[PDB]
Amino acid sequence: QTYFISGANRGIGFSVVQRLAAKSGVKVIATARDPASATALNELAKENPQVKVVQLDISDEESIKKIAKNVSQYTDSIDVFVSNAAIAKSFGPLLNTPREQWIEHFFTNVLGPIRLFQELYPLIKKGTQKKVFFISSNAGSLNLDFGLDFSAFGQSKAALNYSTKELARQLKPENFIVAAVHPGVVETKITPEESAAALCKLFESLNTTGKYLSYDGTELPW
Amino acid sequence: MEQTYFISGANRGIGFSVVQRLAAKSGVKVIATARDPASATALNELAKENPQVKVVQLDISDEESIKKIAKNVSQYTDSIDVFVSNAAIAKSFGPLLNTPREQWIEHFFTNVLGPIRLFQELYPLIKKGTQKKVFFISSNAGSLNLDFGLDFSAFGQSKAALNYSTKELARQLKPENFIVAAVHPGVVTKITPEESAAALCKLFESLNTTGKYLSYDGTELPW
Ligand SMILES: NC(=O)C1=CN([C@@H]2O[C@H](COP(=O)(O)OP(=O)(O)OC[C@H]3O[C@@H](n4cnc5c(N)ncnc54)[C@H](OP(=O)(O)O)[C@@H]3O)[C@@H](O)[C@H]2O)C=CC1
Ligand SMILES: NC(=O)C1=CN([C@@H]2O[C@H](COP(=O)(O)OP(=O)(O)OC[C@H]3O[C@@H](n4cnc5c(N)ncnc54)[C@H](OP(=O)(O)O)[C@@H]3O)[C@@H](O)[C@H]2O)C=CC1
Repeated sequence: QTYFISGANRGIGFSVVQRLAAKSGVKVIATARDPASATALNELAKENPQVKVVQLDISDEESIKKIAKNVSQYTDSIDVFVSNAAIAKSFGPLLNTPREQWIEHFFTNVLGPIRLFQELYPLIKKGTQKKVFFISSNAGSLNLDFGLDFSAFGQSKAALNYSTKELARQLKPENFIVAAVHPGVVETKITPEESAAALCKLFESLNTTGKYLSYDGTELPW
Repeated sequence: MEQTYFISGANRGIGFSVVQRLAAKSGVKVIATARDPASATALNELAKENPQVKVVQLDISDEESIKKIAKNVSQYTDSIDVFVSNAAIAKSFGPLLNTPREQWIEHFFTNVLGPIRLFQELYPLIKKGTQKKVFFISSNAGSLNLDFGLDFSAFGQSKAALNYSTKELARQLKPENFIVAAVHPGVVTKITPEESAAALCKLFESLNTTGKYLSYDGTELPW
């Protein structure tokens, strides 16, 4: 079973790859913007050569244009796709959010994942599990009130949520399992190791498409 | 008792019908925008007959046009009572795998960033007015909780993103007594733009509560 994970160099992404590298019969395509600086992940891949380290910047269309061939070097298929790489840089009031923050969150957090999926769709189509996870945020819900504003961050997660919902409908006949997942705050904060563990078991047990899920397996409103 | 309205995309469609409807009311000044005012025949004709209609250039896809809207509107008015972000595009429908990069980008810049930047530039003028009413012309296709059995692709995504930011804005400007709404103007099941405009103008007049997602008939939609 081939897993693909964007942003595997640090955070939850690293913790998810750490966990898969201990699981027998798991090939892992792990991405980093800058693999030669990805010390922890390059070490992970040397001690566990089933872990393949590939370049991806999801903000960079030229990098996304290369991801299908970069993945194609190591596998004929993807079972479980995880769009994890993302940014969270702008919060607070709309009047105080400049153009560049709106633009950056759209390109990195919405366009990136849509283009990434478009490029890797043929490889996912040939796999067995056809499981597709976009790492989202509960802040992206149009129906939760945290007593906070999330500015471009929140808008970006809501935009990708909208398209994830549509993708779930569109791919249901091809028996794809498409989910948006809040990995927790790494609300009580959790360790990347804890988010990873919960995410892993969610990834294995999820059998229906079109869900918006917290890491604990409970549903969120869109 | 004189009210100023700002309507973007006033050269045709709902915007034109809204400006046409406001032009008939006494004591209402209208700042009406067009991408290309020289070719805005019907709107220019309306402005010739009714001097309370001022026509100004605005391209909401264009940061350079948006950077000028505040100073240009200020030649015609010291305040805006009712702001209506109507100018937008609807060019991208159907499945995610068939929607190329440029359609996602165009709907982001035109339908999300444009309205947000336009509001930022015009806020001071709206702050200075009495009604403090802020309308974003959205779509029921932007809802995260409606199913129409249609794919809305970059159009729907853009309406959901603008919806997300509208709801936040309503929270931020509640202590300044702003009324902020996202409004579905109808499908122009279909109605005419003059029917939409009649319903929309009644809605803009009566709404006295912020943070609503409404249809033209004044019923609420789920976000
Ligand atoms: N943490 C939380 O509480 C919650 C967060 N989330 C999501 O969880 C995700 C997990 O991120 P996490 O690693 O834990 O935290 P960080 O944001 O600290 O790290 C983000 C990851 O994304 C990568 N990344 C950033 N920009 C790009 C880019 N342009 N191209 C490619 N990769 C990029 C980073 O690489 P690099 O090291 O080079 O910067 C890194 O792997 C978040 O990215 C977010 O969308 C959602 C809800 C809850
Ligand atoms: N009517 C419906 O059934 C539905 C429509 N809506 C909303 O309805 C509103 C009005 O629709 P309708 O009256 O039929 O519009 P039309 O389709 O007839 O025209 C759209 C308007 O937007 C203007 N516009 C487009 N791009 C720009 C730009 N870059 N800068 C400035 N103005 C621009 C147009 O100008 P130009 O002539 O130069 O193109 C025109 O005034 C829109 O906000 C739309 O999102 C929402 C969903 C459902």
